[PDB]
Amino acid sequence: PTYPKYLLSPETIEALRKPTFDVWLWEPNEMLSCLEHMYHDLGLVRDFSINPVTLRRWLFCVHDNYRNNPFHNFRHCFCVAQMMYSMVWLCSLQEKFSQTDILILMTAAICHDLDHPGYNNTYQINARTELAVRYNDISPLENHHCAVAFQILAEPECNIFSNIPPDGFKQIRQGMITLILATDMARHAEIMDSFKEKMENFDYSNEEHMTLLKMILIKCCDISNEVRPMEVAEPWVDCLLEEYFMQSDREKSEGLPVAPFMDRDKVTKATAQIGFIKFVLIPMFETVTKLFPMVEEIMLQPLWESRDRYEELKRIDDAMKELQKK
Amino acid sequence: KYLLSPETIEALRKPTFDVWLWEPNEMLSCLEHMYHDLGLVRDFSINPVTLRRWLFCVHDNYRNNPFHNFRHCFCVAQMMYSMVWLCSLQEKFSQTDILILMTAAICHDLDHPGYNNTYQINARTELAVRYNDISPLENHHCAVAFQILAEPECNIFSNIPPDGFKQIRQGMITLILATDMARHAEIMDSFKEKMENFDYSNEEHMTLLKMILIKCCDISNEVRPMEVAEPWVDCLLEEYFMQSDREKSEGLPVAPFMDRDKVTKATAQIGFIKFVLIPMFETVTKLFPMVEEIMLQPLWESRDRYEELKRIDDAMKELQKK
Ligand SMILES: C[C@@H](Nc1nc2c(cnn2C2CCCC2)c(=O)[nH]1)c1ccc(Cl)cc1
Ligand SMILES: C[C@H](Nc1nc2c(cnn2C2CCCC2)c(=O)[nH]1)c1ccc(Cl)cc1
Ligand SMILES: [Mg+2]
Ligand SMILES: [Mg+2]
Ligand SMILES: [Zn+2]
Ligand SMILES: [Zn+2]
Repeated sequence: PTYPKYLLSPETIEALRKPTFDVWLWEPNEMLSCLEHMYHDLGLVRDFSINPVTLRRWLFCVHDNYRNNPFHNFRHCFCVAQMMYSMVWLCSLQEKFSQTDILILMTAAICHDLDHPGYNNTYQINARTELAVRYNDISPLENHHCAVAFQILAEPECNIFSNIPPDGFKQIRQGMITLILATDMARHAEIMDSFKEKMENFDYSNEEHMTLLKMILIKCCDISNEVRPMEVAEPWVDCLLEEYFMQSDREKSEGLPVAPFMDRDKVTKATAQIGFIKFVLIPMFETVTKLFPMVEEIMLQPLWESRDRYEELKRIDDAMKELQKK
Repeated sequence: KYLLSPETIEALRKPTFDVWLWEPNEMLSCLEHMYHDLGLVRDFSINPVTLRRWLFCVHDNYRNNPFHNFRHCFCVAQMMYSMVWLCSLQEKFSQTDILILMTAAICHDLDHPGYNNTYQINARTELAVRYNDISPLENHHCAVAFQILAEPECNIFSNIPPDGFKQIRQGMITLILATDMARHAEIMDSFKEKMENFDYSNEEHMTLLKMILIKCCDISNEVRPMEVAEPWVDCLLEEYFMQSDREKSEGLPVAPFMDRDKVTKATAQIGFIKFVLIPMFETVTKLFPMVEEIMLQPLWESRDRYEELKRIDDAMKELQKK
């Protein structure tokens, strides 16, 4: 017969390995089954004796702890994990990384924006929120995401690590913390600089080199929307701006500072994306390409096309503005 | 009692001050005096009644641990106060820096639970999970400090402009987080690097000096006269043995240095004085030579005395073996 949606077809299973996967086609249950499959498919269930039922419960609790923000929601979580999954296959990461490292990457990706409130660190700090006070202005959101991740994993019915020895858990915990804290965009230039420094002579034996690579990998997946095919990427920009404009409106309403790049009166879809693609995305992916040359064709290529497309869209926008004042 | 005599007010400026004489209310009075005396009430328009409520609230948020209690908080703040005079810190530091040093010293162990970071992390406590194994205690003390200051009737900074508040907040956070002894060798190395060519106008150099100062004050019990210092060691062991007892009956690792069956008063202090305190104050002395006679001197005497005590302890164990 026709099988229910939460039973994934073999065509989906195949497409899921690839950064072209249409993240918009699927509802929560289907995405949850996708994530479940990734853990089996990567041999993490096997190698860490993950109780398959616990794995399902864990993913449900994770889902429940993402909020319905326009951008930072469960689907974003899914995108980031699915891109990590894609990159494992694209870059043959199982040749370079231990199974513990693959587990860290994947689990960090799923958990990295848990309970995001839809207002970024600058709002937290300037508004002196409970979170900013709790974390002393030090990456309040990312600290909170990581805290919630391990609150969940401490509930015995969600503890996918229950059959891992304590030493393994400590290693996994520390790695996940490093990775989730690395997603604070305030630290972007710092982290890129450290990574570029190691790239002068990269060493897969060197644990510090590998820690930085993993930080770069999760950072890549986190902001990877523009790597996806245009029709998959475009809607995310509207989601982003909806969330960002919600924050700038609120900051105006409360007399707090407003960042120009988030201002509803100054931002267009094109200006939101151009500099971000050219100066954040492209250079980051360029450095990764040096270790994984296959990344150029699969991920740099769509970024170049998206850059050109948004640059053209800005010319059109500018000409249209000029026309109504000439 | 509530009113401090002139003798007390005077004695308060020196590291010989007998911290054990006084009850909470008099200690509160001493701390209040320090804020007036240092010019902090004047220069930051601190409301005089708010200052007293703030101190009362602070006191309320210290717990009755054997060691990490309100009197420890008083000792650290009183030693900071003493170092301001000894080292003439008001010639080197702005009043904003003095306020940061003093306020951080008062707040730096707020709501300490009586079990250190190693316990928090190994036992996967609520605090360790909240703070991701990153200096959980020190992050907590800091959070509680600004929860207190967020209460309007406790807000001694309510008349500082926002820019000033942010500067103070950042400074206090840095200093309180710097008290995590896990970072001791790191912070010492950073400071000794700057001490290669120290520069009072370099903000990065001054941040490290302030971190070293609050650190000096936090672990300064043994600088005090023997009769004042010795009882702190009993308190220390009492608190630490509590933890190692608990770690043993929960199956968690126990550090030999806190092991009730392995530790003596003397073995707890000799190594600490020799390889932690003395070297730290030696580096500080290079900036402030007056520190040598007032602070390194008692450390040398304490070291020698505990090494003598150890010989008797050892002789006693020779009479007990079988
Ligand atoms: C306007 C915004 N553009 C943008 N921001 C993006 C994207 C993906 N993730 N992010 C942000 C969301 C939180 C942080 C990364 C994206 O595709 N575009 C933007 C954000 C930061 C900078 Cl530095 C410049 C532009
Ligand atoms: C090595 C350490 N000794 C020690 N530790 C001290 C002192 C003052 N503060 N502290 C520690 C309390 C945590 C910041 C260091 C002190 O005078 N001696 C120690 C030995 C045995 C036990 Cl049981 C506990 C501590
Ligand atoms: Mg985030
Ligand atoms: Mg402390
Ligand atoms: Zn994210
Ligand atoms: Zn202390």
